[PDB]
This record gives sequence, C-alpha cells and structure tokens, in this order.
Amino acid sequence: IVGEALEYVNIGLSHFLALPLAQRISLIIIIPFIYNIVWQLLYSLRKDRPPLVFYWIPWVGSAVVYWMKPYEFFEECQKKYGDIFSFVLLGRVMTVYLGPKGHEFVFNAKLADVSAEAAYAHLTTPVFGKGVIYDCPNSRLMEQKKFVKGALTKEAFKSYVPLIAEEVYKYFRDSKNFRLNERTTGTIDVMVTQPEMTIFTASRSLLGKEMRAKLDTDFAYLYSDLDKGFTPINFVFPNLPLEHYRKRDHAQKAISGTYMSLIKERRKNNDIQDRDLIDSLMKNSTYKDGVKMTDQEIANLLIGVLMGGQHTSAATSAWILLHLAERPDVQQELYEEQMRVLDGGKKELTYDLLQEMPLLNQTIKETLRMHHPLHSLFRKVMKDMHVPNTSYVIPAGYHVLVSPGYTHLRDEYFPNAHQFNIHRWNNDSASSYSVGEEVDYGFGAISKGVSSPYLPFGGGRHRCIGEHFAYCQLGVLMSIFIRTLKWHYPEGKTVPPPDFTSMVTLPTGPAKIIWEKRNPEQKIGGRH
Ligand SMILES: CC[C@@H](C)n1ncn(-c2ccc(N3CCN(c4ccc(OC[C@H]5CO[C@](Cn6cncn6)(c6ccc(Cl)cc6Cl)O5)cc4)CC3)cc2)c1=O
Ligand code: HEM
Repeated sequence: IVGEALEYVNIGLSHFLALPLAQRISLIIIIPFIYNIVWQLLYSLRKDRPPLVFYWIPWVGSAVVYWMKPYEFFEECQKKYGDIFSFVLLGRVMTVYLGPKGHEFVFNAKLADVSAEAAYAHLTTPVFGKGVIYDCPNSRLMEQKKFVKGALTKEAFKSYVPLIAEEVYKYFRDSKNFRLNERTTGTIDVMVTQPEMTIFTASRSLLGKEMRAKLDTDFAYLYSDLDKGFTPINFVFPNLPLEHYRKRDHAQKAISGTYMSLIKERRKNNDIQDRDLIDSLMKNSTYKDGVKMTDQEIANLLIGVLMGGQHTSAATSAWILLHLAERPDVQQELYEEQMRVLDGGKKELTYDLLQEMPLLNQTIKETLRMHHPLHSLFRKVMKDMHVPNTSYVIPAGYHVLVSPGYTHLRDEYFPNAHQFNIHRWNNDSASSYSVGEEVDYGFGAISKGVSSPYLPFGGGRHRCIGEHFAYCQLGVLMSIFIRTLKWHYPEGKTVPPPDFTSMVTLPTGPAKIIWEKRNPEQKIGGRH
C-alpha cells in the first residue's frame, strides 16, 4: 500500500495550513529562497543556456551591482564566463553579449527576433506621451526618424551654428555661473551649467525662438518636472500614485500643450517655414500609408527628441570640460587650432569651419569613447535565438543586452584605454563612418556591419540620428569655451568617476572647475 502515503500528503498539507503565523511568514520567505537556489543549480546544467550569474535574493537578482558598477560587473563576469552570460535583473533575465560580436548579435538582430519598444516603452512612453518612439510599431518609429532627420541637414546646421553660438554667449553674459562682463574668474559645477547650456542651445535651434523664450519663465519648471520623471525607476515602476509621477504627467501635458499651441498657431497664420524641427514636422510628417501624425504625436515626438538629445549631450560636454580641466596642454592645442581656422578670431564660426577643426572633433570623439552616455542598450527577445558558433539558445521572454561603452574601455581595441588621448583619432576625426556596405531601414543609408569596436551611436535599425546635431552643438559650445576661457580643477581634485545610476552616465558630483577669462577685458554685447 502507498495509498496511506497519499493520505499523509493530504494530512501534511493540512498541518502546513495550520502552522503558527510566525512559522508561515518564515516559510513564505524561506520557500522561494530555497527554490531559487535549487533552480539556479539545475539551470547550470543546461548546455543550451549561457552561464547565469549566481544571486541570493529572488526577483531582485544582480540588480544592485548592475545599477552601481555595471562595467566592473561585466568585467568580472567576462573573466569567469567569457563574453556571453546572463544575469537576473528585477524580474527579467538579461543575456549580455560583450564585444563586437555582441554588437552584431544584438544591433543587427532580425526585426522578428527582438523588440526595442518592448524593452524601452516603460522608460519613455510615460515621459514623452502616446503614439511615438516606442509607443508605436517599429515601422512608425523608422519613419519618425526619417521625419526628424529631415530637419537635421547640412543646411539646417549652417543656420543652427550662429543660433547656438548666440545662446552660448548669452549664457556667458547672463548666467550667475559666469557673468563674464562682471567677473574674470569663477567656480562652476559642470552638472549645473551644462544641462542649462544644453537645453538653451537645443531649444533655440530645434524648437525655435518662441520655445526658447519660454525657458526664461516659470514654464522652465515644467521641464524640470518632466526631467525628473525620466529615471531608471520607470523601468520597474513607471506608474505609482506618488507626487513625483504626478508632476511628470502634468508636465508632459503642459509641455505638449505648449508645442501644440505653437503648431496650431503657425498653421493658422500660414507661418510654416524652414526655421526649426517644428516647421519641418508640420511640413513633413505623413507616413507612407498616408496617415498623418496628429499635432499631439508631433508634440510628443518633439519632447522625446529634445529629452534624449538633452541628456546625452549635457553629460558629454560635462565630461569634455572635466577631462580638459587637467589637460592644459590639450586646451592649448585646441586654442591654436581655433586661432588657425578662424584667423585669430577674425572669422565668425560657421558649420563649414567646424568641419575644419579636427582636434576639436577628436576631443568629442575621444570623450564619447571614454564616456558612452548609455552604458547598456537592450532588446526583449521575441523568438528563440541561437547564438552563432555556440550551443546557446536565448529563449523568447529574455532580454539581450549590448554594451559598446564597455568595449570602448578595453585595451585590446583601444591601447591604454583608460587614458584620455585625442590623438588616438589623428586623421580619423569623423563622428563615425561606415567601413563599407550600407543598408536603409527607412531613415537613410547607414552601415550594414556594426562590428566596429567604437560604436557610440549604436547601429542597425535603432541607430542614433542625432550624432551630427550633437557634434554641431558640442562643437560650437567647445569652440567658444576654448576661445573664451581657460579652466582647471580646485587643488587636489581630478576627473570624477562616472555615476551609472541615472538614465545617462554622469560625472559623480559635485564636479567643480575653475574658469578664467583669456581676455579679462573682453565684453559681451546685447541688452540684459
Ligand atoms: C532594486 C531597485 C534599484 C536599487 N535598482 N537596482 C537596479 N536598478 C536599475 C538598473 C539599471 C537600470 N537601467 C535601465 C535602462 N537604462 C537605459 C537603457 C537605455 C537607454 O536609452 C536607449 C534608448 C531609449 O532612450 C534613448 C536615449 N537616447 C538615445 N539617444 C539620445 N537619447 C532615446 C531614443 C530616442 C529618443 Cl526620441 C529619445 C530617447 Cl530618450 O535611446 C537609456 C537608459 C540604464 C539604467 C534601471 C534600474 C534600479 O533601479
Ligand atoms: C553624444 C550624443 C548621443 C549619443 C552617444 C547617442 C547614442 C545613441 C544610441 C547608442 C542609440 C541606439 C539605442 C539602442 O540601440 O538601443 C541612439 C538612438 C537614437 N538617438 Fe541618440 N545619441 C546621442 C544624441 C542624440 C541626439 C542629440 C538626438 C536627437 C537630436 C538623438 C536621437 C536619437 C534617436 C531618434 C534614436 C533612435 C531610437 C531608436 O531607433 O530606437 N540622439 N542614440
């Protein structure tokens, strides 16, 4: 008889339900804990799964170390397991593929195999609004990218350069961080100045003078609120009934409302020209199946483009200033190139003259090598994927993670990779360039291979379309900083370590530098 054992099964179950509440809470904790450990052990036997990083707390996984020190985590895993490994992250399984083959695996993955919008829509849809970027099918995103790129032409950059320059000068004139007409030296926190200079310059050029004027008002606080809603927390908790989440949603409505008002106002007056991204999207935002973007979708798209451009660029110019603050030799070299190309400062800066400043562009290029603003990009796996030349299968429901910024910092691809050296890019100062064959996913021909160890703008269908804008903006900005100021660290201070916990990787604050006018007597005109 085994029937009597099946009775004690039922009996055991009943005694289980009658345990003292202290013992039940205890078990409510210890049972998932034990089961988690046993599951990992069994998992480690499968030869069709990449090794999985061991973790103690269920669901949470390796969340804490990935959040604080993602590259140190990757290096340690790479040492133990090689280039492919998985780890658990707040309920998700992330399969990391390091190095250029990882780039190809993920960036050039078939559209059916992986989804960016499934990975990202929570990080962005609550902030930007509905119907755009990741809150739409991939083919809509492809065309949105085509639309936005339409305002990012050489001719647009030629007209943006003096607008960006004017904002930089105005910021030197009026901001309390500078006041160059009143002060000849001062101390700044670059994580205060660079986000402000970035939003002022990006607004003026992409959004136009009206939207720029708005930032001189209490309206600016809405950008602050919307900005605070752009946080890694959204990855897990995109909506919680806290005040944080409420100021964000309000801001999105208020800011999209303001863009819609401008859009409808311009159409009303037949005042649609070729000034900015707004004019461009009004004139050119009809999908190929004949559907037009709504005014709300246009406004939402504007928010997304400005927000993304805001954080990558601000972080980058902050890093440029910080690396140059201990490199007066590089400031000196950059200054000589400015003197040569602009004829001792007699020539006004133009987009065409920016292209003749290779060391300036190499400085941007080198900063983006050492400080990729996005340490990890990922996709949700939609169909089981076989890893070439292995036995691994990444099942649907997993996420794949790629990290070009990690490869940027490997000695094998960049000798002395932790040394800042703009000259590693001599005669190679282009922001990026296709090393051969090209393809077009709907927003223009881009490189077909994504095997370059240097990939600051990613690749494949989700590739950045902002790189020439970012270089234009960063170039104007740094050209003027260099011609106007010298700067250095307070005694004993040096380049800060990256903070990886925000949406882009920023310098750990407070990152202060001391500036000095190259020409103490130089005045900036205009009224204030
Ligand atoms: C346990 C709780 C707590 C301790 N914890 N523990 C771990 N974590 C955690 C770890 C990591 C992360 N991640 C989430 C993902 N993230 C990130 C990934 C991709 C990314 O952007 C890629 C896409 C989407 O956004 C943009 C960014 N961009 C690109 N160019 C310019 N910006 C983007 C593309 C297009 C447009 Cl229009 C806008 C935007 Cl924003 O590209 C941004 C951040 C890094 C941090 C979040 C939380 C926690 O919160
Ligand atoms: C230094 C500056 C920047 C860097 C390093 C950068 C980096 C990137 C990267 C790595 C991606 C690919 C993301 C992925 O594959 O998951 C991307 C995508 C994108 N970026 Fe940028 N970016 C920068 C600036 C900008 C700017 C200024 C804009 C807008 C003006 C912009 C708009 C976009 C857009 C529209 C995409 C496409 C998103 C998609 O197709 O899924 N970026 N960027």
